[PDB]
Amino acid sequence: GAMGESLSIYKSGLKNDFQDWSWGEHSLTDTTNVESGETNSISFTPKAYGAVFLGCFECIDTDTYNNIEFDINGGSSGAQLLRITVVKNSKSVGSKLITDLNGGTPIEANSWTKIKASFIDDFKVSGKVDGIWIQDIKGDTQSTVYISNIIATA
Ligand code: NA
Repeated sequence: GAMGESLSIYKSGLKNDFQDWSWGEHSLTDTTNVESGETNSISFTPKAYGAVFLGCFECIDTDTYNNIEFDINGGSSGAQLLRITVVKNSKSVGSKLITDLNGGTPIEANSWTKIKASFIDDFKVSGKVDGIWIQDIKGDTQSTVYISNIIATA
């Protein structure tokens, strides 16, 4: 197939053997803010440097997928301060601010925004990736965000 490959990580539920390694307070089965055509989202109240961490040891090979993507809803406030981190060889190897990945715009409140990061361009990483995390960097409690359609893409 000439169409670029894709690998679902969360689509109304964990897919393709991805595991919930999160340490922040969150739910994988939120039904209060859900994209049309989905049934659940991941809700995450960013606080105390917690994170939603979806892992699968060496499951994302950059010889097959160039990017990690997800849809995020800023909830009541939008503009959350979050970092996206890629894990390789069981260690964090690079981070980007979500506002940066969003073209320099804080994520909009009460609406869904596509976030895309290139493994090579944004993280300078290649080879086999073990997971991705979305982490609070404020410490102080931020308004809840919702995450949906997490996918690795060629
Ligand atoms: Na909705």
